[PDB]
Amino acid sequence: CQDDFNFNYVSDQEIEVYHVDKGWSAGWNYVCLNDYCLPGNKSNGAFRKTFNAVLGQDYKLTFKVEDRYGQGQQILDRNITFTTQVCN
Amino acid sequence: CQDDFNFNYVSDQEIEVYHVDKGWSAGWNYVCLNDYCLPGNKSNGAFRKTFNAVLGQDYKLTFKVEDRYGQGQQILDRNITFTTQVC
Amino acid sequence: CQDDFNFNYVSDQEIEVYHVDKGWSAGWNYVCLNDYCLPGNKSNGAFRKTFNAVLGQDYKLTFKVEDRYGQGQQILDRNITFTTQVC
Amino acid sequence: NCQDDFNFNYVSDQEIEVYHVDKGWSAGWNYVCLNDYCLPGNKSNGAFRKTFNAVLGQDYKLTFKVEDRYGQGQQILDRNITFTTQVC
Amino acid sequence: PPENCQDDFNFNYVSDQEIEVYHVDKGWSAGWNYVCLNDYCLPGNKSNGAFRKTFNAVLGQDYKLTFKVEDRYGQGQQILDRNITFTTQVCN
Amino acid sequence: PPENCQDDFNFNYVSDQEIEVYHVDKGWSAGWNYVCLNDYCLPGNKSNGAFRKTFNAVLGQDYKLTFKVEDRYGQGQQILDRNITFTTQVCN
Repeated sequence: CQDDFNFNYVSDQEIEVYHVDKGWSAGWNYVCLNDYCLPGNKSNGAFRKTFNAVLGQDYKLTFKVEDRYGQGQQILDRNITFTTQVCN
Repeated sequence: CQDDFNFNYVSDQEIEVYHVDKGWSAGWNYVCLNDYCLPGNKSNGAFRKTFNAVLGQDYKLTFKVEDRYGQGQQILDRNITFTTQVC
Repeated sequence: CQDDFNFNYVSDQEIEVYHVDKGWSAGWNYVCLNDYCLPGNKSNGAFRKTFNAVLGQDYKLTFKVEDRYGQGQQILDRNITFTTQVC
Repeated sequence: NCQDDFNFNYVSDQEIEVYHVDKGWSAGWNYVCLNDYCLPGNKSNGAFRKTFNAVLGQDYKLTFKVEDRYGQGQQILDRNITFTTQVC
Repeated sequence: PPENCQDDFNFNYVSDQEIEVYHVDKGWSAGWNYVCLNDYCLPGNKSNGAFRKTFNAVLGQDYKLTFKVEDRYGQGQQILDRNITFTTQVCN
Repeated sequence: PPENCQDDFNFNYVSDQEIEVYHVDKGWSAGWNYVCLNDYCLPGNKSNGAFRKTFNAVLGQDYKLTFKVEDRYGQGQQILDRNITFTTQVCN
């Protein structure tokens, strides 16, 4: 649960994917589950979005963020198994 | 020169692109200039590689790196103007 | 010149790349020359940006644009030769 | 929601047709995709179309990729939808 | 081998809920490799002449297989994709 | 045929400002193909056993070659990259 890029169980059919805000300019941002991407909501120190998912399945998490005020970007991917953890 | 992702002047026709080592597992890594990619060498706290370049031109820097033992990765891009800066 | 995706000569070493506005939500947009990308400025009915270039070379133009208010995107590419054309 | 040129039809509760109205590209090749699973589109009744397995009520990324300018260009269009019973 | 097993880029049935995706070794330097199912990618294990990994899957569904491999001794790569329907074939 | 000309994915010197990039046919369905130099891509022409296209280049400069090809009869593709230095070799 200390990882900046992580997820919360919301229900057996819903996963919240998040990335803690590390200070990027973030003119735009997308949070994605298996490359299905939506704009992240910045709340309580993290960019977050909820998706439909199936407990016990494996997923690719992606965070894509605008950086350097027009001059860059970062894309971060991590694989997870969707469990009942609640971290943030 | 405090920026973790940056470049050093090598000569009028060469640029070193680097990213300070942030602790990724880094089973592979690539440093790129305008999407021409080579494996980075880890030296003095950073992943680094040298490319042909032209002083004064603009370039896209990329750093791509394995993390989480191959369960993840990070790709970082930034645009720079190649100057005589040495960090 | 009547093509919505095109360029203007600025100097022997400068090209303006533009895409006429086709109505996208366009929360973000990038104009690119050989995958070197910058945010486009929307002016006079087109998204535009100026880049260093070399008269007579061939370039890939790219226009990347946010669409559908968070729910989509479009990426358009075209190859050109940089000439003295002004549209 | 049937006006959009980039859209889908219900085929059955387990099958979705994804399509893009033909806008005149050279289209030496084209792909229609569902969640980045891609197949060559068939041009039929003014649109490039293909059918895929899907689950009613799930969210999907639609993609249309097409050649233009005789191989001197291309376009890739993405949009997110929820799979419903609409037939357009 | 039967026709559906000839191909160097292929899959084995493991169970009704598990698929093994593999690519026979073709000689790449292969400092790194990934095997993927619907763009969920894992580092491949090389065993008995092929790079391989097992995934969750549903018999009868369609999947994109991908194999990504390092090539040219630091100077390149190859990425291969092919679509399959997950069946009970067992090949390698 | 010397070492630098052996590989199926390679280049020919055409003149001091032109490089031909090619990939020898390896059997793909190949409904479409692209040959690229530094990610500037053109449809390849198939002639004499290889997919090939010419580009502007400068002797002694380093380039990324890419070959992209349709495969599996509508069901896949392959993308190959390699880095080279442009020299006066003539191979195919």
